[PDB]
Amino acid sequence: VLSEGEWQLVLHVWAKVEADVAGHGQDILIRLFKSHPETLEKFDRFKHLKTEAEMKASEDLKKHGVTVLTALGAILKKKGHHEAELKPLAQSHATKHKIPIKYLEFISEAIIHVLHSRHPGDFGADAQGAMNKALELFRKDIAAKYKELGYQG
Ligand code: HEM
Repeated sequence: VLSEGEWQLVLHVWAKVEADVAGHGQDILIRLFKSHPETLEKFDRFKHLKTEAEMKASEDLKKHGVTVLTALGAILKKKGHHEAELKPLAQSHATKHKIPIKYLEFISEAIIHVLHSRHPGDFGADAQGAMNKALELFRKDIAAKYKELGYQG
C-alpha cells in the first residue's frame, strides 16, 4: 500500500500535471506509440499516424490524451480505494478494446518517462518511487478484474 507520505508525493506531482492536462496527455501517448508500435495497432483512429510529426498535429489524439489522463487522475485521488473508478476501465479494456496488461505496463512506463521530463524538483527519486507503486497497483487491481472476466492475458 502507499503510506500517507507515499500518496502525498504522488498526489503532489499530479497537482502539478493538473496544471496542464493535455500536453502531458500528448507526449505520453507519442511515447507509447513510438516505443511499442504494437500499441498503435490497438487505436483504429490513430494508425494513419505514420510519423511523429503527423502525430503531434492531429488534434483527435490530444483530446484522447485528456480523456485518458482524467481517468487516471480520479483513480489517483481515490488513493488505494479506487475500486469503483476502476471497473469500467478494466471491463472495456478486456472486453471491448482487448488490451494486454502488458500494454498497461508500456503505458505506465511512458507516463513516468514523461514526468521526469516535465517535472524535476518534485518528480525526483522518492516521488518516482511512490508514483511507480501507485501504477504498479493500478495494474494489479486492473489485472485481477481481468482474471475474473477471463482475459489474464
Ligand atoms: C493509463 C492507461 C489507460 C487508461 C486509463 C485508458 C483510459 C481509457 C478511456 C477513458 C478511454 C475512453 C473510454 C473507453 O473507451 O473505455 C479509452 C479508450 C481506449 N483505450 Fe484506453 N486507456 C488506457 C490504456 C490503454 C492502453 C495502453 C491502450 C493501448 C495499448 C489503450 C487503448 C484503448 C483503446 C484502443 C481505446 C479505444 C479508443 C477509441 O476508439 O475511442 N488504453 N481508454
